[PDB]
Amino acid sequence: SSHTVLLIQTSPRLDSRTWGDYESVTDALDALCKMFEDFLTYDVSQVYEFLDKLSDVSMMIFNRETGQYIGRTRAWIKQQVYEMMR
Amino acid sequence: TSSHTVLLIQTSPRLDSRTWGDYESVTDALDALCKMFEDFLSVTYDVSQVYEFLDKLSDVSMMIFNRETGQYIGRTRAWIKQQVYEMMRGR
Repeated sequence: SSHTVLLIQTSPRLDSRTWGDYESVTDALDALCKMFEDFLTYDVSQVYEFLDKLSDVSMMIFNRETGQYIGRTRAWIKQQVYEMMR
Repeated sequence: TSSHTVLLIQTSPRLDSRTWGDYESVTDALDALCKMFEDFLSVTYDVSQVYEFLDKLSDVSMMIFNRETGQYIGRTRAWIKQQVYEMMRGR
């Protein structure tokens, strides 16, 4: 499991920036999917749209080889959601 | 030579006090913390007061882009305190 920071900005307001820390990527993705379900029985396209509607979403995922964090973009997160709902 | 920096903050025990900022350099992120320290005091103080403010935040950390690897170094509160001191004193 890789320590993961989820960075979110819900609206164009810069004071809408929030974050959470998770023991694993799967835990972070689970938290993201809960935000979607709360806003919403659904198709994967609706999850993509929910992610597109956030002003910002990204993850920082710990890499045990370097001891540093890899930044992952919204497109990488959509690909993880795609693979979870195959 | 500037490095993109994400500042992660939780000001109080409230989970909803978490926020983050994006900065073009470490200097700009450190100055955000200096401005928070000043705005809490709202400029005559001692270094123990800057450290006290940083210690009383519920959480504070930085993620700093590292050109050598393309990845982000997580810096802890203790490192941030030393860097705030050095930048205020003058490098």
